[PDB]
Amino acid sequence: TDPMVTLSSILESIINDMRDLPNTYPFHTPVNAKVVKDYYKIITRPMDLQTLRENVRKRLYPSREEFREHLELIVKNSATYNGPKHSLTQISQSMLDLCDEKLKEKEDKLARLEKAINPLLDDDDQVAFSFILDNIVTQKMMAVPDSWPFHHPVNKKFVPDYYKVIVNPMDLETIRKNISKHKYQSRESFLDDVNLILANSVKYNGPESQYTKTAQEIVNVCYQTLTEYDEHLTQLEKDICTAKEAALE
Ligand SMILES: [C]SC1=NC(N2[C][C]O[C][C]2[C])=[C]C(C2([S+](=[N])(=[N])=O)[C][C]2)=N1
Repeated sequence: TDPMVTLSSILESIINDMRDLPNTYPFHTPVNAKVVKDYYKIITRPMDLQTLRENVRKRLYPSREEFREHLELIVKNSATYNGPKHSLTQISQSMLDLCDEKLKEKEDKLARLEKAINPLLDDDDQVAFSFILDNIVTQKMMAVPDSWPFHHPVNKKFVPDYYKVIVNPMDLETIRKNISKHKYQSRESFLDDVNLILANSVKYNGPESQYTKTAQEIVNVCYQTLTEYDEHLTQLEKDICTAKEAALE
């Protein structure tokens, strides 16, 4: 029994339940951008239930977190385009609320499937490594003064030309989401994403901008803290690499 198949059946059943909620039809299929002519000038990451379902069938979601992140895009896009209190946004929120109810009902079964799909989710050294990285982001990097421009993805509605300049965006919330998915097995991949924040600031704001000085401070405190914990992090990375190669069945 392939655990990815079992997981995908669970996620598909949640989509069926969400589709059945009242007034949800505007979210069943992609927005038609030839009718909503300014949609892509406002929205960067379109999402809908049909695309979500086809992604499940493409086996793109190895865990509930990747699934839920795409589902939350439906709400975020509606809040941006239609408005935070618009009925469409309330409707989209009702779908996300139902998903969270179903995920909580099945949390123990989902945990077992997710660890069967990716054993590193159960590895104590991966969990400890990710916990340290998350604390560096929240306690050190997000605490840099005036670091707010880098905390969250840029909303195209408020910075309309941002993604015409920046094609590979990165922000601290996205890094935190990656940590919670245990995307990082060593400092190298983590530092690639951290440095993308700075590189994008140099490109969009310029090398001498106050925004870039803040991004430089964020990168520097990251290096400084990784150095302080270097002995511990090195042992974690070694033990993660051993566990990752033991997952060769
Ligand atoms: C001027 S408003 C703004 N500027 C931002 N940055 C990004 C870094 O370069 C400078 C400037 C373009 C970022 C944000 C976000 S937000 N969701 N509103 O759009 C909080 C994330 N707002």
